[PDB]
Amino acid sequence: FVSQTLTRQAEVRASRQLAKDKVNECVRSQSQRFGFCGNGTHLFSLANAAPNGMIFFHTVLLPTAYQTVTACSGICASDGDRTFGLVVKDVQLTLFRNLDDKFYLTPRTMYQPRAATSSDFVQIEGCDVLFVNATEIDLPSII
Amino acid sequence: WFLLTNSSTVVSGKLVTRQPLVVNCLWPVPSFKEAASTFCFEGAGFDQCNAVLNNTVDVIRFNLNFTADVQSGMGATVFSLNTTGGVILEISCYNDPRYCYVLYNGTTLKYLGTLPPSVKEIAISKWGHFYINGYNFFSTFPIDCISFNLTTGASGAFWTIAYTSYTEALVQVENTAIKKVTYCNSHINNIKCSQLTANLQNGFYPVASSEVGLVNKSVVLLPSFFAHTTVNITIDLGMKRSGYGQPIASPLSNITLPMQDNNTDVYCIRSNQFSIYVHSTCKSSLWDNVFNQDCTDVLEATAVIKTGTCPFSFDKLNNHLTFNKFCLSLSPVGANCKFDVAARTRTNEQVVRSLYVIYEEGDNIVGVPSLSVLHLDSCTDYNIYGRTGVGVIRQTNSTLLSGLYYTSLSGDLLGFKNVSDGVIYSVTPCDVSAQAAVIDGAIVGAMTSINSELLGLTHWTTTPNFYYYSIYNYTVDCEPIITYSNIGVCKNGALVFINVTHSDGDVQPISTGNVTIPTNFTISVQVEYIQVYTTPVSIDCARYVCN
Amino acid sequence: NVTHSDGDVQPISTGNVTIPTNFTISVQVEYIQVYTTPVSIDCARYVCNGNPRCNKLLTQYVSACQTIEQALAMGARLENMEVDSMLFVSENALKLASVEAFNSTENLDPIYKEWPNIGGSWLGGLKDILPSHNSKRKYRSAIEDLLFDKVEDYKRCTGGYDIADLVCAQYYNGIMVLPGVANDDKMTMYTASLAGGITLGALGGGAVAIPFAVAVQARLNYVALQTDVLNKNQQILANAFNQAIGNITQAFGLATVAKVLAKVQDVVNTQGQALSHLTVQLQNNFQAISSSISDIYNRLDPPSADAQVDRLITGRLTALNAFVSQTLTRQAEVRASRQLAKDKVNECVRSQSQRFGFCGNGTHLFSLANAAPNGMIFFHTVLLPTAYQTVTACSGICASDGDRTFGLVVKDVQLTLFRNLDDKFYLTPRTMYQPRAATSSDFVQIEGCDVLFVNATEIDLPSII
Amino acid sequence: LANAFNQAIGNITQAFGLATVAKVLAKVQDVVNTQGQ
Amino acid sequence: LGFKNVSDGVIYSVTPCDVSAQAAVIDGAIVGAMTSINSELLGLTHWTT
Amino acid sequence: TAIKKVTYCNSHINNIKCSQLTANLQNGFYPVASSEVGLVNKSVVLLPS
Amino acid sequence: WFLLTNSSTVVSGKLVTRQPLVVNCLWPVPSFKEAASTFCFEGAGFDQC
Ligand SMILES: *[C@@H]1O[C@H](CO)[C@@H](O[C@@H]2O[C@H](CO)[C@@H](O[C@@H]3O[C@H](CO)[C@@H](O)[C@H](O)[C@@H]3O)[C@H](O)[C@H]2NC(C)=O)[C@H](O)[C@H]1NC(C)=O
Ligand SMILES: *[C@@H]1O[C@H](CO)[C@@H](O[C@@H]2O[C@H](CO)[C@@H](O[C@@H]3O[C@H](CO)[C@@H](O)[C@H](O)[C@@H]3O)[C@H](O)[C@H]2NC(C)=O)[C@H](O)[C@H]1NC(C)=O
Ligand SMILES: *[C@@H]1O[C@H](CO)[C@@H](O[C@@H]2O[C@H](CO)[C@@H](O)[C@H](O)[C@H]2NC(C)=O)[C@H](O)[C@H]1NC(C)=O
Ligand SMILES: *[C@@H]1O[C@H](CO)[C@@H](O[C@@H]2O[C@H](CO)[C@@H](O)[C@H](O)[C@H]2NC(C)=O)[C@H](O)[C@H]1NC(C)=O
Ligand SMILES: *[C@@H]1O[C@H](CO)[C@@H](O[C@@H]2O[C@H](CO)[C@@H](O)[C@H](O)[C@H]2NC(C)=O)[C@H](O)[C@H]1NC(C)=O
Ligand SMILES: *[C@@H]1O[C@H](CO)[C@@H](O[C@@H]2O[C@H](CO)[C@@H](O)[C@H](O)[C@H]2NC(C)=O)[C@H](O)[C@H]1NC(C)=O
Ligand SMILES: *[C@@H]1O[C@H](CO)[C@@H](O[C@@H]2O[C@H](CO)[C@@H](O)[C@H](O)[C@H]2NC(C)=O)[C@H](O)[C@H]1NC(C)=O
Ligand SMILES: *[C@@H]1O[C@H](CO)[C@@H](O[C@@H]2O[C@H](CO)[C@@H](O)[C@H](O)[C@H]2NC(C)=O)[C@H](O)[C@H]1NC(C)=O
Ligand SMILES: *[C@@H]1O[C@H](CO)[C@@H](O[C@@H]2O[C@H](CO)[C@@H](O)[C@H](O)[C@H]2NC(C)=O)[C@H](O)[C@H]1NC(C)=O
Ligand SMILES: *[C@@H]1O[C@H](CO)[C@@H](O[C@@H]2O[C@H](CO)[C@@H](O)[C@H](O)[C@H]2NC(C)=O)[C@H](O)[C@H]1NC(C)=O
Ligand SMILES: *[C@@H]1O[C@H](CO)[C@@H](O[C@@H]2O[C@H](CO)[C@@H](O)[C@H](O)[C@H]2NC(C)=O)[C@H](O)[C@H]1NC(C)=O
Ligand SMILES: *[C@@H]1O[C@H](CO)[C@@H](O[C@@H]2O[C@H](CO)[C@@H](O)[C@H](O)[C@H]2NC(C)=O)[C@H](O)[C@H]1NC(C)=O
Ligand SMILES: *[C@@H]1O[C@H](CO)[C@@H](O[C@@H]2O[C@H](CO)[C@@H](O)[C@H](O)[C@H]2NC(C)=O)[C@H](O)[C@H]1NC(C)=O
Ligand SMILES: *[C@@H]1O[C@H](CO)[C@@H](O)[C@H](O)[C@H]1NC(C)=O
Ligand SMILES: *[C@@H]1O[C@H](CO)[C@@H](O)[C@H](O)[C@H]1NC(C)=O
Ligand SMILES: *[C@@H]1O[C@H](CO)[C@@H](O)[C@H](O)[C@H]1NC(C)=O
Ligand SMILES: *[C@@H]1O[C@H](CO)[C@@H](O)[C@H](O)[C@H]1NC(C)=O
Ligand SMILES: *[C@@H]1O[C@H](CO)[C@@H](O)[C@H](O)[C@H]1NC(C)=O
Ligand SMILES: *[C@@H]1O[C@H](CO)[C@@H](O)[C@H](O)[C@H]1NC(C)=O
Ligand SMILES: *[C@@H]1O[C@H](CO)[C@@H](O)[C@H](O)[C@H]1NC(C)=O
Ligand SMILES: *[C@@H]1O[C@H](CO)[C@@H](O)[C@H](O)[C@H]1NC(C)=O
Ligand SMILES: *[C@@H]1O[C@H](CO)[C@@H](O)[C@H](O)[C@H]1NC(C)=O
Ligand SMILES: *[C@@H]1O[C@H](CO)[C@@H](O)[C@H](O)[C@H]1NC(C)=O
Ligand SMILES: *[C@@H]1O[C@H](CO)[C@@H](O)[C@H](O)[C@H]1NC(C)=O
Ligand SMILES: *[C@@H]1O[C@H](CO)[C@@H](O)[C@H](O)[C@H]1NC(C)=O
Ligand SMILES: *[C@@H]1O[C@H](CO)[C@@H](O)[C@H](O)[C@H]1NC(C)=O
Repeated sequence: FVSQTLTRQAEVRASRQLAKDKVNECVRSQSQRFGFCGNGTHLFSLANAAPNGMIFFHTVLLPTAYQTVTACSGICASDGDRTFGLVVKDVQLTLFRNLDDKFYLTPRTMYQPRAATSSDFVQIEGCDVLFVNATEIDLPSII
Repeated sequence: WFLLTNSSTVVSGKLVTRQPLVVNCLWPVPSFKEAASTFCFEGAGFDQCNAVLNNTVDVIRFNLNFTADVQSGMGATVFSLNTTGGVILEISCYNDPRYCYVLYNGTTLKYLGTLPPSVKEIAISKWGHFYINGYNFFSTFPIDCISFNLTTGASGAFWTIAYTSYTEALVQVENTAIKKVTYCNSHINNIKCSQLTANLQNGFYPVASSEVGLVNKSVVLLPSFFAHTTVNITIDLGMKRSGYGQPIASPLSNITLPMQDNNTDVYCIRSNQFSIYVHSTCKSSLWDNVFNQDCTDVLEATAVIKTGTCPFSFDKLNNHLTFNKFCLSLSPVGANCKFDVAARTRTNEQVVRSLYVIYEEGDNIVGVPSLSVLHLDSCTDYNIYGRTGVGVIRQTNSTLLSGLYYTSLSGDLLGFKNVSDGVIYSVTPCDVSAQAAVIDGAIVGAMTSINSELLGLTHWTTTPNFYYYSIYNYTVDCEPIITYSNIGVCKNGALVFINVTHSDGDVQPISTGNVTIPTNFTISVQVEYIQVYTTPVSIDCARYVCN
Repeated sequence: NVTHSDGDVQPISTGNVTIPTNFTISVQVEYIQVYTTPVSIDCARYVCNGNPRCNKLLTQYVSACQTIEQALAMGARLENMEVDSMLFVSENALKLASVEAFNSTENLDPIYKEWPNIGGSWLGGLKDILPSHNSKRKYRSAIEDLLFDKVEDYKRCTGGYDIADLVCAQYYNGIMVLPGVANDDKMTMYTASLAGGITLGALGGGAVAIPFAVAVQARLNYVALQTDVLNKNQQILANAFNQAIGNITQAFGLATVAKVLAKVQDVVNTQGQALSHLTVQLQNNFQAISSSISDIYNRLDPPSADAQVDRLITGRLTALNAFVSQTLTRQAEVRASRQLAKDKVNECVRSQSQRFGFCGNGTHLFSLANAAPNGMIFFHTVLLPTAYQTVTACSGICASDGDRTFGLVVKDVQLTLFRNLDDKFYLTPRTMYQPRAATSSDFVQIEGCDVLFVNATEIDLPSII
Repeated sequence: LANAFNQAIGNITQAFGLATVAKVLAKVQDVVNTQGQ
Repeated sequence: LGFKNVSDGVIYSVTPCDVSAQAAVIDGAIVGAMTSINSELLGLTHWTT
Repeated sequence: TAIKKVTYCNSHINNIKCSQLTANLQNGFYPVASSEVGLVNKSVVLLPS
Repeated sequence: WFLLTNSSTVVSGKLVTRQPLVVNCLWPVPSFKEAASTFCFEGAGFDQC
């Protein structure tokens, strides 16, 4: 009896650590661990008591449809005889060009676009083959 | 109604038990009627029935409030019992509270006690056991017929008499009372009894694919010379009466073995085959030990031999038990075990003598009932080179050069060789395990290895690793209720196979061409349980071990 | 001795510091168990081998069989649900997830017309990880075939065509091994889909692919923003990868490979022995004249035969209870390792983790996975530095305008500020030497200056304020 | 989002009195049964 | 646990004369105990419920 | 093979020490019997005859 | 050559067993020869090896 009891206590100790991590990362904070707080994009968690433990209610965002945009890997710009590239400073954002030919940035988790500005770009020495050529019309808003 | 027990009583809980809950006949008694009749177990009349099942009755139940209103037409006598010796016993209450006694000729044999003011049930089994409120308070000799004449008279109370038989059932008890009875009489009810559950949850349950009983016997033994001996053991029983009149079997009873080597004291099998019989002779005597009278009345006795300390029974020596040596003796010198020789009478069986056995396990000598009879392609009770069991024996086209027989890791026989031509036979079980698919309290199908009808299921289909029997009309696109792995079973018994969940896919960190960004959102709530703590138990070691 | 290393890079921006610069590829391999192989036991048949008389005695122990069967059935049910909720596929990813798909051009998006196929450079390694049609069984990778080669039907058990083998012999004793093939097939599709999705351009519809090298470059930008766009360092990483997989495939057919092989065979050996141990106990005559119930009933009359069978019944129920306890203990063990396997897929394969040291030893770039007996194999591809670049760091900049003095500090705590040979200010991430010129939006203006700050001059000011 | 949430909880509460609910109920009763036995 | 008197139907209960108890030991001495029986034990005379 | 310390099992606290094979108990809770018995009346109940 | 047993026969598997597998002498017999001799266990001739 004692051996079986001690074995189960070790088992539960491990599941307690998991319950504790779930409270601290899903309920008391906003976790950056993909897939941890349920299947989907985590929004918030609530909890209830249960016999010998607890119940977690993971509220997640579920997409029903996707928006297509035309993305750019970077922008190729020039001033006089000097050519250089501009790339997005924040690697988590997608750069795309709107119907107004203006540059926008959007996070990949939700279609929440904002106009791009100069502080969002990093200037580097060259341009890749997938870069889009900038014109005088765009330059004042991106440099 | 109460459960019948020989010892302690269950206050609450579910138990599978053998109880007289089958009703052959129910005889209700009106408020002002005399329940007077004569009942016999071995062929009841069944004329007063409220469905009637015509069979032998095991128990008669009197379900009435034996208050101070219940009177008998026989006066003091409540019951009159006709037992197997032609003997009449009476159960009677007197007012010198009503005190019940067991009587024979007019004198009292036992005092049972007074009747409690709270008696709701009396059951009399044919083996003489009397149950009051479920408890076996007293017993008599086996009963053939019970006479009774019971009435509540002017009280205007009603009651019933039930004629019942024993069966296995799952019974739910609460406060020492029956609340629910489920009979173990169907394919679904057998699962309920096995699971101690009157209401099964949806799922799969292990069952036997079939039952067996009544088979041919198959015997395979290595060839030898036919050399058969009949061994006639004669037992002369000495019977005398004791002061109470019951029989006593004398220690002076004699055992005579067949004669061997002039002397008789000892006898040995010196043949290849043999059969042993016991011939019973009875003589009676007075008290001077003069066994010159015939046995009659009660001093009638049959000589029988019991097992005693031997790893075999005397009566089974006529099967196909084998030995290298086997001797009987009337003197314990070299004996390996002994048999108990007894005088069996109408009731009591008592030991008079011991018979000593000397033996060595082996195969030179075989007992016989009067061989190599093998029954193929059918279920048989076999004895093959000393290995016994039940199964189906088939001829195979395999070849194994070495050995006589082959067994499994569990010790079971898997096959054997015919020494006359090298043919290999395989041996398989007549019945196998199967998984019954149970949905909403019914069997809708089953998983089996044998292509044979089971559990009342007649329709079937063949899948890659099993046969599936069902209620579904087999010669589906339905939702499964119960599932394991990729196998699901639908409400209508249909079997379906289950794929793996599909999704659109993960959004990748691509910013190079056309890309899709999740846009239109809703809410999904997922629920999970995690165990945090156990319920600790503190044990007092000394008290647990030493109460 | 104990392994030596150079040491961890610290968040120091105060003097001379070293930033990892010249990188190659290292591939680490690990095995995690996901599921056990469940066994369903027929209690009555195991204890009472089809004997109607033993079966009656056994009803006195009806609660013992109920507990044994319920415990095993519930364990298997819970495990089944846990696995079904873990494994899934994407139809488009699964279309791309094959060697033949990767070696073709037809599934590639037109803007990549300058690339011959998907992952051409990386194919020399991927070919042994991705599923192939020209393989054993169906749709498995070269490595999976090696693992499974190194390490079921019941219809045939009632045929009577030959003498039964070990599996049918166990079946006859009430021991059924539940199908695990489906879990093997599901795992193969699961891991293949995860790999295929790396190169899947969009989730709208259409197995439209991007190059593997393009997908890899995206992962490099998560490690550190890449500025040397004119430095085609990708061929080097691809070559190192292909060689690493070559050595791993050869090793299976490298300390990490030895560890995987040891763990995988221990899992199969444990399950085998645990169940064979159950069968040997049926030869045990628990102080009885025989271990065979049928032999007892053919030798003794019921008054004595039942006494002998009763000894076997209690002995066998005890052995059977021991089996169940061991089985349940292992299922709990595996449940814990399943959570780890699930976390590894979600954080190493399906996303870019920020947990240091989680996805192998080194700087994580990407992970691939394969199926294995009772679990899966993870291939952790990490960046391994061979040399470091020294820079002279500044803790901050001390600036002045007229009589007002103030400090400028770097807004992003993960970057090192250093001064170049041109006396210009640059910022670089500490994980890779990938410097960019500093600008005004990268600094925070604070009230004072520390003693470790560098004094700015009129030449720098226009670029940092 | 609020409406979708309210409906989801409605279905969960009803289910207790949804594969995730079935899993919770199975695990919770297994814990109490194991300790009892 | 109990029995019936066959003469009148009265039920009797049977309990242990002694039960397990938890002694509270601090710095080598018993300072109290947890018990189901309202009776002095271990030399302890004061109590609360 | 020499005696260094003897604790007698002659008190409520010393009985715990003997049971625990410990001459110096750590703070905590210990299972004990609430009482001892000895010297009692005999009670016999049998069915009438 | 076969393994010698008193009971059941092993179909497959590895076993540690005591068997007459040590060869003191091997006497081959030609296609047309009579293997006629007298053999004693307690001191064999061993002339045809
Ligand atoms: C209370 O205990 C007694 C003895 O321990 C049990 O007595 C036995 O009862 C069974 C079933 O009624 C009798 O079975 C019958 O055996 C004959 C063979 O002689 C067979 O031909 C019949 O078909 C039937 O199977 C058995 O003879 C009897 N033995 C006795 C009188 O000692 C009694 O069953 C137990 N009752 C309860 C409710 O627990
Ligand atoms: C088959 O079973 C028989 C009996 O169960 C075994 O018989 C025994 O065989 C052994 C080894 O050949 C004999 O050992 C010898 O014992 C003498 C002592 O008397 C000793 O001096 C010799 O050096 C040697 O150890 C033993 O006497 C013999 N006993 C008999 C004949 O019953 C037989 O070994 C088993 N054979 C196989 C293949 O399983
Ligand atoms: C997101 O949801 C909105 C609302 O349903 C969609 O907008 C509608 O789209 C249909 C079909 O083209 C039009 O007929 C309606 O007039 C639109 N409504 C409004 C208010 O604009 C939108 O298309 C969805 N977006 C995606 C990517 O699925
Ligand atoms: C059952 O008992 C009653 C007595 O309580 C029997 O009825 C009596 O029978 C005798 C003989 O014929 C008559 O002299 C009495 O006058 C009857 N008494 C009454 C009240 O009528 C009855 O016969 C018995 N039944 C059976 C089947 O024996
Ligand atoms: C073992 O094999 C032998 C040899 O084939 C079987 O003997 C034959 O049985 C057939 C069918 O009755 C007879 O017609 C032959 O004459 C028998 N041959 C001889 C030489 O007797 C034998 O029956 C098989 N043993 C069992 C138990 O089936
Ligand atoms: C994780 O959640 C996603 C939803 O975000 C599930 O994906 C959906 O699955 C259903 C099939 O049951 C499809 O009809 C939907 O079109 C899918 N939607 C999306 C956006 O993929 C996914 O199946 C869940 N994971 C598991 C293991 O069940
Ligand atoms: C991205 O998707 C759009 C579709 O919305 C593509 O646009 C079409 O391109 C073809 C070129 O053959 C034109 O003939 C069509 O008129 C375009 N418009 C529409 C509304 O379909 C676009 O080419 C795709 N581009 C990239 C880089 O992925
Ligand atoms: C983790 O990986 C690092 C490589 O990044 C290992 O460090 C190398 O170890 C070898 C000795 O086997 C040295 O010769 C190299 O110079 C080390 N390189 C660096 C950059 O430190 C490290 O040993 C690995 N960790 C463990 C536990 O083995
Ligand atoms: C950082 O390292 C450089 C070496 O690359 C040091 O530069 C040398 O400093 C000494 C000062 O005694 C000069 O004499 C040398 O000429 C310098 N140049 C070279 C190429 O060695 C520098 O001093 C170190 N500084 C800090 C703050 O760590
Ligand atoms: C990728 O496809 C090419 C063909 O386009 C394969 O190369 C051919 O391999 C066959 C042998 O099976 C040779 O007979 C041909 O001559 C080769 N052709 C060329 C152009 O090299 C190549 O092996 C495939 N690679 C993989 C990993 O499948
Ligand atoms: C195992 O890795 C080694 C590198 O450490 C591989 O050897 C290299 O092979 C390439 C050709 O593909 C040569 O150009 C290099 O010069 C070799 N380097 C060394 C140090 O030998 C080796 O081929 C790999 N093993 C397998 C099976 O691919
Ligand atoms: C990173 O690797 C490059 C290439 O090997 C190194 O650059 C070479 O360094 C040697 C030694 O000073 C010079 O002789 C070569 O001419 C350099 N090659 C080129 C193309 O510049 C570089 O020094 C390494 N950097 C570090 C920090 O180890
Ligand atoms: C379970 O969820 C469904 C939605 O999937 C709920 O049904 C909706 O109920 C609202 C009213 O509150 C209606 O306006 C919607 O049209 C319904 N939708 C569908 C598809 O039927 C359902 O009420 C929820 N169950 C519970 C108990 O709340
Ligand atoms: C940008 O301009 C150059 C000429 O300087 C041209 O070769 C290149 O193709 C242009 N890029 C794009 C995307 O059109
Ligand atoms: C008792 O039964 C016997 C039959 O065995 C019968 O001859 C006898 O008359 C019966 N006696 C009574 C009082 O019923
Ligand atoms: C009953 O007892 C009397 C005593 O007077 C005796 O004469 C008679 O024979 C006995 N009856 C039986 C059946 O033994
Ligand atoms: C005996 O064997 C025959 C086949 O020859 C079969 O038809 C019959 O049913 C069997 N009888 C029994 C009782 O098993
Ligand atoms: C045993 O008795 C029977 C019946 O009287 C007889 O047929 C048989 O021959 C006897 N056996 C011997 C050996 O006398
Ligand atoms: C048995 O034989 C003895 C003589 O040895 C004899 O006195 C006795 O009466 C016999 N017993 C029986 C029951 O025949
Ligand atoms: C016993 O057998 C012997 C021969 O061994 C014979 O001479 C003698 O007459 C026999 N005696 C009896 C009484 O059988
Ligand atoms: C035995 O017969 C079966 C047909 O039922 C056949 O498939 C199998 O190959 C045969 N085996 C041998 C050894 O002849
Ligand atoms: C099963 O389907 C066949 C084909 O339509 C039909 O003839 C048969 O009667 C059906 N059986 C039952 C039980 O419905
Ligand atoms: C998916 O399952 C459905 C039946 O539910 C079946 O029609 C279809 O062929 C299956 N597809 C796969 C991927 O096996
Ligand atoms: C490391 O091990 C080597 C031998 O492999 C030995 O020469 C050296 O002294 C050891 N150094 C340490 C740290 O013990
Ligand atoms: C910055 O200038 C001050 C004088 O205003 C001087 O004391 C200080 O040492 C200078 N800092 C550095 C790094 O030279
Ligand atoms: C016997 O019972 C009486 C109560 O009637 C009680 O006072 C007395 O102490 C008991 N004696 C013993 C030795 O238990």
